[PDB]
Amino acid sequence: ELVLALYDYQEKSPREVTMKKGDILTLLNSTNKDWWKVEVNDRQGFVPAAYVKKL
Repeated sequence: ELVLALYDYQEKSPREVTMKKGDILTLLNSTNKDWWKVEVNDRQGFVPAAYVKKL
């Protein structure tokens, strides 16, 4: 599963990752309603679910 970054997001805790608007991220875990685990290049961590769109 791939998701599209709708907004920039800068990581704010150890478990988070940074993404840029337009990035295509690999979705690893979407069980939480608020925070989804993605892979952004070579890093894995959480971004807000509202800021990505499943493709």
